[PDB]
Amino acid sequence: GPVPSRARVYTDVNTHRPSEYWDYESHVVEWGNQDDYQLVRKLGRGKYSEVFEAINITNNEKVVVKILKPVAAAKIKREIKILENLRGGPNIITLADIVKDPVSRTPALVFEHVNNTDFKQLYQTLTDYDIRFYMYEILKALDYCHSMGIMHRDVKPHNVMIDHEHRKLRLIDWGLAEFYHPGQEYNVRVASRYFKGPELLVDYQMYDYSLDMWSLGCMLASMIFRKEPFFHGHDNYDQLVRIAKVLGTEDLYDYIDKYNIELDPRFNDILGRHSRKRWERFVHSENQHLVSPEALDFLDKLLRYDHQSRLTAREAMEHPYFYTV
Ligand SMILES: O=C(O)/C=C/c1ccc(O)cc1
Repeated sequence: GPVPSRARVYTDVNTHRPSEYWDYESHVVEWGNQDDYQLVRKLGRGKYSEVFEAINITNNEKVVVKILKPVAAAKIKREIKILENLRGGPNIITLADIVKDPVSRTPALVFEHVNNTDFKQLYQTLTDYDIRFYMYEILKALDYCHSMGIMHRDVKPHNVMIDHEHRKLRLIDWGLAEFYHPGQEYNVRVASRYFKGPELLVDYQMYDYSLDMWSLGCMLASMIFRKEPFFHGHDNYDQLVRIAKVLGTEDLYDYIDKYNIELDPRFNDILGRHSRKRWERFVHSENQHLVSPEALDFLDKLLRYDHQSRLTAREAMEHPYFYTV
């Protein structure tokens, strides 16, 4: 069957640490006072939760309350443990408290407040310098969680909270985050469609932190080319076809051959034959000021089929693209 794969960085961070750090199931949750928080307005609902803008009435400070919908016991424990392990880390959303919601009866996570400006209005405004700056801020969060044995698995614009006025950035929603264990097979049903790495799209289960780097490359390509999303698939199968019309089919077949992966036969009548496109093909008069040889070289090293051949978050911070910043 498929050839096994290992991360080329932070491979053994979890195996050396004690069981308490990564075994979230055995984690004991130290509850806080639900009454300390007063719900002001609903900010959004999600697939697994409802997010509220709130006020901690002890210190009169704005907070964010994330009330978890009844989904699974294990997922909830995992999110708490990952947030507690990454608390204080560069650009990681700070878990201020864990209270039990009186209505829902499920736990409600309390976070610090970040004055985010809508990505739809923010992506249409970023300068070349800002893309670089914010990309470097995301990279700090990605290298920190990866160094700590954690892969986010849901990197997208909506999971990046930007206080553009204070030039603050937070990587949020660690609900899909998982502990990396070498050789462990994971669920390919992670991340949002447009940011799904080819490993997810081909059903390759032995993936790692490099999955976050492909997702970051998708975000980069959307920002520098002013094309939202960059790879616009109608479904999970058309998603792979979208990647293939840019990266080519030969490198896709080379990748599936390397890991001895069997592609779903449904791809035979839709995948076609595609040559790899040169990046300057997506450059035009409305995005050219955001594009540079450094931007294209950096993007080219993120958007690789082979999860093993992608830049790691630390190498990505070393890129000439970040010299200006
Ligand atoms: O961790 C999370 O899922 C949510 C954190 C968050 C913080 C500020 C917001 O405006 C929205 C969500």
